[PDB]
Order: sequence, then structure tokens, then C-alpha cells
Amino acid sequence: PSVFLFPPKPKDTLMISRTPEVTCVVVDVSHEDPEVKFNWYVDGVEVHNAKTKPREEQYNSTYRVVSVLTVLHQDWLNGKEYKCKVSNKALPAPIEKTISKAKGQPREPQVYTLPPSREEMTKNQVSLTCLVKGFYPSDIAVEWESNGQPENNYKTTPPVLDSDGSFFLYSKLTVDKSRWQQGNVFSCSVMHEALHNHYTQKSLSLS
Amino acid sequence: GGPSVFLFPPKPKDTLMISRTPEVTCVVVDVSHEDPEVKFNWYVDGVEVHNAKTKPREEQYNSTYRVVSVLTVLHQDWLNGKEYKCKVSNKALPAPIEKTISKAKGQPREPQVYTLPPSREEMTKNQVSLTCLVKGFYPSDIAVEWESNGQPENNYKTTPPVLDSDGSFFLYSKLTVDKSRWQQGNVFSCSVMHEALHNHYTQKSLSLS
Ligand SMILES: *[C@@H]1O[C@H](CO[C@@H]2O[C@@H](C)[C@@H](O)[C@@H](O)[C@@H]2O)[C@@H](O[C@@H]2O[C@H](CO)[C@@H](O[C@@H]3O[C@H](CO[C@H]4O[C@H](CO)[C@@H](O)[C@H](O)[C@@H]4O[C@@H]4O[C@H](CO)[C@@H](O[C@@H]5O[C@H](CO[C@]6(C(=O)O)C[C@H](O)[C@@H](NC(C)=O)[C@H]([C@H](O)[C@H](O)CO)O6)[C@H](O)[C@H](O)[C@H]5O)[C@H](O)[C@H]4NC(C)=O)[C@@H](O)[C@H](O[C@H]4O[C@H](CO)[C@@H](O)[C@H](O)[C@@H]4O[C@@H]4O[C@H](CO)[C@@H](O)[C@H](O)[C@H]4NC(C)=O)[C@@H]3O)[C@H](O)[C@H]2NC(C)=O)[C@H](O)[C@H]1NC(C)=O
Ligand SMILES: *[C@@H]1O[C@H](CO[C@@H]2O[C@@H](C)[C@@H](O)[C@@H](O)[C@@H]2O)[C@@H](O[C@@H]2O[C@H](CO)[C@@H](O[C@@H]3O[C@H](CO[C@H]4O[C@H](CO)[C@@H](O)[C@H](O)[C@@H]4O[C@@H]4O[C@H](CO)[C@@H](O[C@@H]5O[C@H](CO)[C@H](O)[C@H](O)[C@H]5O)[C@H](O)[C@H]4NC(C)=O)[C@@H](O)[C@H](O[C@H]4O[C@H](CO)[C@@H](O)[C@H](O)[C@@H]4O[C@@H]4O[C@H](CO)[C@@H](O[C@@H]5O[C@H](CO)[C@H](O)[C@H](O)[C@H]5O)[C@H](O)[C@H]4NC(C)=O)[C@@H]3O)[C@H](O)[C@H]2NC(C)=O)[C@H](O)[C@H]1NC(C)=O
Ligand SMILES: [Cl-]
Ligand SMILES: [Cl-]
Repeated sequence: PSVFLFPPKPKDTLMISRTPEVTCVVVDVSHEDPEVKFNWYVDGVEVHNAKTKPREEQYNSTYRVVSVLTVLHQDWLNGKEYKCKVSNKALPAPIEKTISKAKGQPREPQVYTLPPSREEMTKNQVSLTCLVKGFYPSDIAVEWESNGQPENNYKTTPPVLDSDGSFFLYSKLTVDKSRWQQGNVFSCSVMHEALHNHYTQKSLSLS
Repeated sequence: GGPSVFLFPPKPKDTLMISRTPEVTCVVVDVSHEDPEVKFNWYVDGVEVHNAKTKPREEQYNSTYRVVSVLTVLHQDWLNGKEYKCKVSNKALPAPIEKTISKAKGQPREPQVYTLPPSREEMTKNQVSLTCLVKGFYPSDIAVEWESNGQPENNYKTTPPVLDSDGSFFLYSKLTVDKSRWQQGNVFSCSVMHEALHNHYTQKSLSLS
């Protein structure tokens, strides 16, 4: 059997009202040795409050069993290490995977808005650009708003590693030219552990 | 419990630069001790070719063999959509396994390239960012660089292609320069190589004011 261990979603870690979870997944579990025992550790100390999910096997030969551990906000953000230890009779010894937040001094993103280029103005639809740079770790969420409303015609690049070891990305919002024209305000919001209140916002409007 | 085959395309830049060597790579994993022998046959639009470079078997740390065969593809053949087939034979298989690969099938689309200058807020910094937006392209194979004067500017990073809502791709490239240099009206240029551009190449420029 094989073990994979997944982190929580960026927003879940940053918002006190949401529930950050770590997920331990076991695949390739045999019918002859189907029994699968999970032990979880938080910086080496065993915890007993994981919620094991029912096994679901479509469609190939084995089965994957997933155990979900809720993590404390402060613990994840302080870099504690979550260990999933999986025991099964088909293994030589128990398998152990360990996950945490990336290690090192957090760095605050700088956020800049850029308007469409002149050449793009000749088009029917235009692109509003949000540059987010200098952040560490790479865990981040970006969204767009207009008129106190979520704008959803955006796509965001994955984080890219910069030369100093920090990260950058860009988010592009697509809007009708005529709408950009007439001076509506559009906003780029960023959630990241190093921002004050884990949140900042920048705005962009026709000049 | 048998061997598995994976077939990889060439790197985007290799397909676009005449001076580089585009290769297709056929990889076989989970080859046992009891049936260690793997045989490769390669086909280019169904016609067998005999000039792949096959490597010796290598024992992996998990106690199976990995065996790889590399076929060089002609630039024009890959770009014209020829289909490369790797057929793998091994005694532990019921029948030979076949994988086929070619360039992506959709309607090609020419990238639109736009340059964007630093934001005002960034101007207060020591170093500023020049941004190149490349969008609307298909397929995703592309290469981007920066120049100032004739010469290659090398303080840039580029995002991978991202899938847009219309099924085409976009990316951004960021060039980092000293504020004082941007100031004084130097020209910087963003160049893009893509199969759908005329001469597979276009260039845009950016300057202060
Ligand atoms: C048998 O079979 C099996 C199964 O299979 C399947 O099926 C089949 C039939 C077919 O189809 C196939 O295809 C499939 O697959 C199999 O299995 C397999 O296995 C394999 C191997 O063996 C593996 O692999 C691995 O993977 C990984 C990844 O993955 C991912 O992704 C994918 C996609 O594709 C998927 O699928 C998966 O699953 C995953 O996913 C994930 O998951 C997770 C967990 O859970 C998560 O997390 C989480 O999340 C959550 C969420 O939540 C929610 C949401 O969403 O929101 C909530 C809510 O409430 C709800 N909603 C509603 C509305 O309701 C939701 C719900 O629930 C639903 O969803 C809806 O529907 O939910 C939360 O948030 C939490 O908190 C968290 O935690 C996530 O999200 C996901 N994602 C996605 C995208 O999806 C990977 O990773 C890997 O890789 C790695 O490793 C490797 C080796 O191993 C290498 O090579 C690579 O490279 C990597 O590495 C790495 O790297 C890194 C860096 O980068 C580092 O760090 C590390 O360390 C490394 N490592 C090492 C070196 O080692 C691989 O690839 C897989 O997975 C599997 N699959 C599955 C599916 O499972 C088997 O195999 C068979 N057998 C045989 C063949 O023999
Ligand atoms: C044992 O071992 C072995 C080995 O391993 C090793 O060692 C060990 C001991 C350890 O240590 C580890 O860690 C190491 O590694 C193993 O093996 C393995 O196996 C596996 C299986 O199981 C596999 O997997 C696969 O993978 C893939 C990917 O791969 C890649 O990546 C990775 C990371 O991620 C890496 O690792 C690898 O290596 C690879 O890489 C690559 O490579 C290549 C070659 O080399 C390259 O290329 C090249 O390059 C050069 C330079 O250098 C030149 O340039 C040339 O030109 C070229 O060619 C590249 O670059 C690289 N990359 C990177 C680095 O990045 C993946 O993909 C896969 O996946 C798939 O499949 C699966 C199944 O199985 C699934 O599940 C998934 O999902 C997928 O699926 C797919 O999907 C897709 C999409 O998404 C699709 O497609 C589609 O289609 C449609 C139609 O239908 C349309 O067309 C569309 O459009 C499209 O898109 C498809 O369909 C699908 N498919 C299928 C389903 O099939 C997989 O995952 C791996 O790979 C391996 N490894 C190796 C190394 O080999 C074994 O396993 C063991 N065993 C035991 C028992 O344990
Ligand atoms: Cl908490
Ligand atoms: Cl050639």
C-alpha cells in the first residue's frame, strides 16, 4: 500500500471561522490484508481525534482509506509537524509521512494593480492584472471584487519562485471593454499569513 | 501487476528552436526480474523507424527495472502533427502495449502580446517590474524572453501557461530592473516564439512615458 498526505486549503488556515484539515490517504490496500490502522502525531505527540472516512473502492484492485485530522490554526501557522503513521499487514514496517507549513521567516506580499495596455483597448474584452510578489510561504488566495460583489471571470497563475526565495503570481480578470470604460472600481484581494488581518485589498479604475 | 508505459513529448523550447533537439521519450516501469527484457518498436504515422536510442535497463530502488527509449523527432514533423507510437513488448504482458503521442490537436491560435509598465506604487521602490502579458494562444507550447538594445535581458521569470476560460492559454513574464534604469526612457522588449506566429516569432517593446 502507498501513503499520501495533504495540507489544508490556504483560506481555511487564515480564517478563524473556518476549519483547516490535514488528509492522510492510503491506496493499493489488498483484500487479503484490508485492515488499516492510523496513528496521528503532532510534533511527535499522539492525538486521537482524527475522523476516519468509510473506504471507497471504484474500481481497480485495491482500496484507499482516508483519515482527516482537524488542525489548530495556531499550530499549523507555527510550523508544527503532522505525522500520519499507517499500519497494515502487507507492509514490512509501518509507513510514516510528515507534513507542515513551509519553514522560514514569513514575508508579506506586495500587491500592485495594472490596467489594460493601450493595444488591448482595441479589443472587445480587456484584462485587469493583479501582480502579487515577495511573499513567503507560497500559500495564498487571490480573488476579485467589484461593487461589493465577487467578480468571478478571473484566472490566477500558480506561485512562481523568485530569485530571493520568495514567490510571485499574477491574477487576470477579464471584463467587457465598455464596462471598464465609465470608471467602475475593480478590486484585487489577497489573503496571506503575513498580512495584517491576513488580508489586503487594492483597487483599480479607469483614468 | 505488470509493466507500465508512459510516453513523453519534447520540451516546448526544443520544438521551437532550430538549434535544439526535440525528443520523444518512451518509459517503461515495473519490469520484473523474471521478465526483464523489453523490446521497443517505434512508428511515425504508422511507418516503422529504426533510429531511436534505447538505454540499458536500470534497477530502481524499489527492485524493479526502468527502461527508456528516446526518439529524435524532426522539427517540421512534430509541428505538422505526425503521430509517434511506442510499442513495448515484454514477456509478462498478454499483448504488446502501445502508446501514441503527437502535438496537441485543437485549432492553433496566435498569442496576443501586451507590455505593461510598473504601477505607480511600485515606483517608490528601488527595483521595479516590467510585465509581459501573453494570451489567447494554443497550443500551450511557447517560449518567452526579454531584450534591451540587441541584447538578452536575463533578470526575468515567467509563469507557466494557464488555461483560460475559452480554452486558450495565457501567461505572464516579469522582468526586474533598477528604477533609475527604467527612468531615463530605455527600451525593453518582450519576445515570444510560438508555432502560430508569422516566422514563429513576435516582439513588443516598452519604454518610459
Ligand atoms: C488503484 O486505483 C487507485 C485510485 O485511482 C484513481 O481511480 C482510478 C480508477 C483511475 O481513475 C486513476 O486515474 C485514479 O487516480 C490508484 O490511486 C493513485 O495512486 C497514485 C500513485 O500510486 C497516487 O499518486 C499521487 O497523487 C498525488 C496527487 O493526487 C491529488 O490529485 C489528484 C488529481 O489527479 C487526485 O485524484 C488525488 O486524489 C489527489 O487529490 C487531492 O486529495 C487531497 C486529499 O483529500 C486534497 O486535500 C484535501 O482537500 C480537501 C478538499 O475539501 C472539500 C473541498 O474540495 O472543498 C470540502 C468540501 O466540503 C467538499 N465540497 C462539496 C461541494 O461537497 C469537497 C468534497 O469532498 C468533494 O471534493 C467534492 O466532490 O471537499 C480539504 O481542503 C482538505 O483540507 C485537504 O487536505 C486535495 O484537494 C486534492 N487535490 C486535487 C487536485 O484533487 C501526488 O502528490 C503524488 O505525486 C507526488 O509523489 C510522487 C511519487 O509518489 C512524485 O513523483 C511526485 O513528483 C510528487 O512528489 C512530491 O512532490 C512534492 C513537491 O512538489 C513534495 O513535497 C513531496 O514530498 C513529493 N513526494 C515524494 C518525493 O515522495 C502522486 O502523483 C494517486 O493520488 C492515487 N489516485 C487517487 C485518485 O487516489 C492506484 O494507484 C491504483 N493502483 C495501481 C495502479 O496499482
Ligand atoms: C518503482 O520506481 C519507479 C521509478 O520511480 C523512481 O524511483 C523510485 C524507487 C522512487 O524513488 C520514485 O520516487 C522515483 O521517481 C516508479 O516509476 C513511476 O511510475 C509511476 C506510475 O506508477 C509513473 O507515474 C506517471 O507519471 C507521469 C508524469 O511523469 C513525469 O513526471 C514525474 C513527476 O511528476 C517524474 O517523476 C517522471 O520522471 C516523469 O518526468 C518526466 O520524464 C520525462 C522523460 O524523462 C521528461 O521528458 C523528457 O525530458 C528530457 C530532458 O530531461 C527531454 O527534454 C525530452 O525531450 C523529454 O521527452 C519530462 O521532462 C519529465 N517531467 C518532469 C520532470 O516533470 C504522469 O503523467 C502519469 O499520470 C498519468 O497516468 C496515471 C496512470 O498511472 C494517471 O493516474 C494520471 O492521472 C495521469 O493520467 C493521464 O492524464 C492525462 C492528462 O491529465 C491524460 O492525457 C490526456 O489524454 C486525452 C485523451 O485520452 C487528451 O489527449 C488530453 O489532451 C490529454 O491531456 C492521460 O490519458 C492519462 N494517462 C493515463 C490514465 O495513463 C503517471 O503518474 C512515474 O512517472 C514513474 N517514475 C519514473 C521516474 O519513471 C514505479 O512506479 C515504482 N514501482 C512501484 C511498484 O513502486
Ligand atoms: Cl483552532
Ligand atoms: Cl529537424
